[PDB]
Amino acid sequence: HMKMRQPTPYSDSSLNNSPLAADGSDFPCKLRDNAFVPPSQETIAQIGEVMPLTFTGSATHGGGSCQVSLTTDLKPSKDSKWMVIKSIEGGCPANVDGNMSGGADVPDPFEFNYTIPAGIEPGKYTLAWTWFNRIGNREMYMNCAPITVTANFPAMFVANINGCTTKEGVDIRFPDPGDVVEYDGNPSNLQPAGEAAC
Ligand SMILES: *[C@@H]1O[C@H](CO)[C@@H](O)[C@H](O)[C@H]1NC(C)=O
Ligand SMILES: O=C1O[C@H]([C@@H](O)CO)C(O)=C1O
Ligand SMILES: [Cu+2]
Repeated sequence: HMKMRQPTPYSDSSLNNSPLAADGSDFPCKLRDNAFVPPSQETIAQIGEVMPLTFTGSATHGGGSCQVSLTTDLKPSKDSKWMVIKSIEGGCPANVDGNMSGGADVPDPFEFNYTIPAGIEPGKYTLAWTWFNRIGNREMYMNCAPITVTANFPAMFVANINGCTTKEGVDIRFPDPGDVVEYDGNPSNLQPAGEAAC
């Protein structure tokens, strides 16, 4: 149970910590009433700028693995096409063995980053954070935020809301993580070589 803090998600005041519905019904972005209201301040990401990726919550579930992905859709739906710009395998959204202290609203001390790469054209996008928790029930977490990019990619990995089911206890390694892959966890938790993520 975690949520993205930066970049600021759409409709943050109605955005909760819960994972996506196991049946896929609220993929993408936790579909719900008025799900796609932009925050007041525009999140501007210059190409090549190191941008913050930060979280709120203490129920870190031993970490896991995350992606950062972009779509041109400003009201994403099941038909939205996503472009992965970063994969974090292990240690996301925290490199601890279980949960942390603080409440549902605590700023997560473990912080991350992403950079818009050279192949993304300037324009408005939705950015998604997705997270596959290491410990606990097999879930997929997802929050979405508008960003404006100012002056060839894998499709998003989707699991646990379909037939692809991940293995409990491991930091998964995405089949097609892209050219920007970061390992932020303990090597002993990385999914063993030769096992598929599903
Ligand atoms: C982004 O975060 C990763 C993981 O902590 C770190 O290795 C890297 O140095 C960070 N980038 C910058 C520019 O600080
Ligand atoms: O509505 C918008 O207009 C500009 C657009 O030019 C961005 O590509 C901007 O920053 C918005 O949020
Ligand atoms: Cu949880």
